[PDB]
Amino acid sequence: QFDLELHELEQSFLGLGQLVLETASKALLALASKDKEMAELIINKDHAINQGQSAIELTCARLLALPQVSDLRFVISIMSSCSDLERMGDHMAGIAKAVLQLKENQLAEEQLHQMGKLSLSMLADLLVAFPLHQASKAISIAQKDEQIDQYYYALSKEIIGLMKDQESIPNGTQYLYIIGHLERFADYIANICERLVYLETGELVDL
Amino acid sequence: QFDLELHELEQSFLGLGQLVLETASKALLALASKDKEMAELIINKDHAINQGQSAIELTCARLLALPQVSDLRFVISIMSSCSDLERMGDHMAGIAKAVLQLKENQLAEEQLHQMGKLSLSMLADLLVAFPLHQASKAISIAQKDEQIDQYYYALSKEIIGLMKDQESIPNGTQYLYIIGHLERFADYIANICERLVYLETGELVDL
Ligand SMILES: [Zn+2]
Ligand SMILES: [Zn+2]
Ligand SMILES: [Zn+2]
Ligand SMILES: [Zn+2]
Ligand SMILES: [Zn+2]
Ligand SMILES: [Zn+2]
Repeated sequence: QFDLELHELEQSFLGLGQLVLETASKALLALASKDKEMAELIINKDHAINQGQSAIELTCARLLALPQVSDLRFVISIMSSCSDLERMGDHMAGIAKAVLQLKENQLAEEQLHQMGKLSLSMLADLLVAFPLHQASKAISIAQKDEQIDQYYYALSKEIIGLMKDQESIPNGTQYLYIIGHLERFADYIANICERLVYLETGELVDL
Repeated sequence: QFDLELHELEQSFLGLGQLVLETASKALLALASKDKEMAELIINKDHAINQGQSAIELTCARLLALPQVSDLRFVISIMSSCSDLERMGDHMAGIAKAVLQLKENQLAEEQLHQMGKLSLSMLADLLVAFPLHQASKAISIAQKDEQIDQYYYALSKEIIGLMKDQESIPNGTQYLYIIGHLERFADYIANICERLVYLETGELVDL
């Protein structure tokens, strides 16, 4: 009964995570296609992720009452992870906002698509890995953040570099935010990964 | 009794936050004075912040059992905020690690000191504001993050700019990390601020 309740709580959380995977996907499509209308719908739907988090937070908080070791680590992991997920969500709304500030006009792409693709697959991997409670799949996912950081710096060096080589900054500033939003998105995934290692291990360790 | 218990839970959390304010202060002093030994003690003491968080997380989780609206929002706020605090802590250990990678040799400072000073005072303000549960003091603190972002971009443009004007990157890369650690530190403070508005308001809103 309680085990069934926890399991149901896990499904609520994956539902939320699937919702943020979809909006991340939508955010990046709105960016590739310069779809300012799709960006606006993303911005307006962000509150449903906030709402979904509070619902989960609340059934977590009440579940503690209606009690032991691994189950305690579990409910704490859902509470902590659903929060990281709404912050992931906000950073996808952030990318949608930067898309509204884009002028075309000129100028910038494929590296960004790659940083985006690795961000998405990290979350999709996490969502499959999470129900397994496998520390090692979590750890391997977290490790791919090294690559996103490399994308982050390479793209930062390039974008601001695009002033001294030849002069563009309305869009530049916007692409700086975008890559910062992806870098943060991926950092939270890594945070959810560490929570997963804590769940199997009993100790939150830093990765 | 329960109200006294919550109050005591709040003091545990401020204790943790005072600990992270101290280590942030120590991190930045270790940076100003190039004290590689102080950096090492920061790195090794990070686990006590992890430990303090788990203790708080655990008395939170158990407190729900030993039950109403504002008190529910409260315990959820402590659980969520103590986590942001250990991530703040990790970013201060991160700065300490970058200090170990610094060569002197050359080259870079005062702008960084300023970004650092505003980061610290934001947390010190938050720690005083938190027991008041005043949404407005939280909101005013969160707003100062705009300035830290401005420091972040100005210092990023400058540091990487310091290759094309004249060529330095071991240290450059390290000062990029440092300013990224401060920028993240300050972002989590803003996150704790929003949790405070949610506590008075009943809704997590995005700032
Ligand atoms: Zn099922
Ligand atoms: Zn990262
Ligand atoms: Zn950590
Ligand atoms: Zn007291
Ligand atoms: Zn910031
Ligand atoms: Zn948010």
